[PDB]
Amino acid sequence: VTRQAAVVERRGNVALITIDRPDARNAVNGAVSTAVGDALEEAQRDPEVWAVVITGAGDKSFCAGADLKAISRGENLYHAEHPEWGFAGYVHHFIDKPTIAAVNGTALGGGSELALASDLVIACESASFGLPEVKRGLIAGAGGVFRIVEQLPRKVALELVLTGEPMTASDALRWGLINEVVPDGTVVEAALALAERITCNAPLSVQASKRVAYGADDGIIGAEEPKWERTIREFTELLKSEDAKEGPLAFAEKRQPVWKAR
Amino acid sequence: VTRQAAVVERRGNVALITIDRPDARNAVNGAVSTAVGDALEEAQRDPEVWAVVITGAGDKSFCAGADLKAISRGENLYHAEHPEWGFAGYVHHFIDKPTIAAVNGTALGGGSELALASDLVIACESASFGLPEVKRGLIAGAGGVFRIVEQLPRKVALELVLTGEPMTASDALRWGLINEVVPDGTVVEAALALAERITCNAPLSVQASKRVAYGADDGIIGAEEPKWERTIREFTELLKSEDAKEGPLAFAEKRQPVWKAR
Amino acid sequence: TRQAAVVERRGNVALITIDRPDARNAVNGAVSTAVGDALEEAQRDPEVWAVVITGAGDKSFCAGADLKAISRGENLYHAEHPEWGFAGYVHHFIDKPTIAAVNGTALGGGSELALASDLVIACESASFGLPEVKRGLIAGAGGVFRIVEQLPRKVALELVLTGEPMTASDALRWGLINEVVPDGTVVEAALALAERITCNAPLSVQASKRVAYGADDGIIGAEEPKWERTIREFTELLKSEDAKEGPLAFAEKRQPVWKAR
Ligand SMILES: [K+]
Repeated sequence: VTRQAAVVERRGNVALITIDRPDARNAVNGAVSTAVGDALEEAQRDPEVWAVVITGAGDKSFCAGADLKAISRGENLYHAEHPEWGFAGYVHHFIDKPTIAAVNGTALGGGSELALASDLVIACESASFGLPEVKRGLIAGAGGVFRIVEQLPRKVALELVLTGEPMTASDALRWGLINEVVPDGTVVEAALALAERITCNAPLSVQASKRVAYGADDGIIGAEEPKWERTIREFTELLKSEDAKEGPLAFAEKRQPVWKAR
Repeated sequence: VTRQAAVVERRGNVALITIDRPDARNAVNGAVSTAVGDALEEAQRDPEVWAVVITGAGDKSFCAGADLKAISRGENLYHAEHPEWGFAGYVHHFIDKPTIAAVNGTALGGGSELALASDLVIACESASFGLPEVKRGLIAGAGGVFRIVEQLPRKVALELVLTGEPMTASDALRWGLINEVVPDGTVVEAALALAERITCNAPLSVQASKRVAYGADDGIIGAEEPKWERTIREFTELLKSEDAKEGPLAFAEKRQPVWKAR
Repeated sequence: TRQAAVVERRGNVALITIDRPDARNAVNGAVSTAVGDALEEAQRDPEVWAVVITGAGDKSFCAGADLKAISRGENLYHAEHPEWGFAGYVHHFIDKPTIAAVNGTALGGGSELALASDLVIACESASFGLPEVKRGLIAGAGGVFRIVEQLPRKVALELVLTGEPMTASDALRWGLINEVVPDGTVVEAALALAERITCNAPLSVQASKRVAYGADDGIIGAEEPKWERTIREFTELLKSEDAKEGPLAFAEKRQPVWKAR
């Protein structure tokens, strides 16, 4: 349809990005990655933008992950100029400005990966997080596996990765994986309120603090680059497997998959 | 003395390893390390083994740590062919398959190190963890010191390390050090049920995710290698100290140790 | 004429007290020199098996850097050892375990002392935080990079980026600190924690500390680039107009007007 895949708007010193494909549960195709990647670069460049909020349209889904139809059309899913930014033009796209994921609904797979890549997270009551890629014969290749082990206690993170089972918003708050849980429908105002508790502070201070906290130098987190390389390497090999073909196919006939370990 | 030191059983796609020296509280000698190390390597090589559970015989002790009579006889406590696998053929023995410690009783010292080396942990209600070596004149030389600081909040890990005091299974659960606490006597069934929520997933996805989670390349966790070197160097220096003999002599003469800091 | 810190021995424990309660135990050159020396002495002395640090009184553990001393152009570091950093403490690894006995408010520099310590006991009315971002500055004494290691990442970044405080009770719940005790009783509590450590083999405890931090020859290799990054960022930030506006507005009890330069 003749509509923008994601929209951007200003609220004071805040750039609000809304993934706007609610019929597709806010799944990410190339159009989304273009719009979100461009929006982030613009937020980076504009000295008057002091914080960023990303959210999904509607109340059912924050981001369902990569768009399965787009994948089957063999479409490019990444920013066309900057594939190095990774999934949604977002996960490997460091900027100085603080980013807040306003999780308005289900956030499984790529959706959790967006939250993990963000600095701060507010989720609504009915939101949930997880990396169910292992149930599908792939892996969370947009940073999920190596970032979850850093953002949850190791044993709890490994349970989540290895079983592919979801975590409720309430449990994520309890673990310190997210910052706040709010009523469904209110996530954007809650995120803006959090942003305003940051944009009241000295912007160069907030931004310098963000770089120090991450160990970022010239827009690159040095310690993460080998994790990206390892992930890319593991993912590529995985795709050669028959199981990586079987897994998506089974979910596309609602039957259980038959794993061969090859 | 003449039973297999550790026993292996298949349960579906799960290999179940039981340390089987209940009379010695499942303390580890060369025979245990040989059996456990062999079983891990076989689980690695068998493409039909998709998860491993390790446990100890009976309801009193998961693992008492190093066999002290074996140590006093100057015996080799490691796997005879693979001393590099370290304590029990286990703690420095990375395999692609998810490992679950089914902690059936006390797990102080080496017992905690098996738990720390495993991917996931289920404990019985009366189980306890800790690294009491500091009370004797040595350190946790099987990876316990550097892994517990990664698996508990820093200040909480440091208290456990420096005091040598135990942590209950319920507290471990609350911190996210372990995954589940179950009634005494049911830990094996509970670990197998957890394993079933892993072996239902695509095995190559699960194993690739494990490698990415740990940053493992060709069976080595590069980041841990200098931590092992440091641990072994420190441990060696302590073995030679006067205080390292005062510790056990004081526990034998049923008095308080008088430390000399040499 | 007065002494700024008090150093004493209790059994095998060295007890250090910042003693400027009228300045809310803010750190100047005299504090850093005395605190640095005491740590070095605790390191050298084989009978010192643990260290406790506290502030006098019940209002303030440590208010941070002394703003008068700064405005007077004074040196705030140990006179011989700038490399030890804030209070002679935050970049000064020793083999002996250290316990921060947080006797009251501990924002800014005070939270950095807690973060640099091995263990922390706080009174009920204590609070932690890094409000530097509200002043046009940053927590350049290790606070930003250590807080993200010692609290869950999302929770740490909230603290860092909002500059809002955290109560003793929430710090305990997260495992940032080890114990919360009634006001006025932090020193007895810190010494009791210390006695649960000095009962253990001193060489074991100290080797365990080294392994736990990855310290070789008194240096935590992994933290050096983080120090360098912090110093580089701090240095550049001081050149901005906002870095002057922040402390000026605070001194003038008004809201700062940020220019983002
Ligand atoms: K040991």
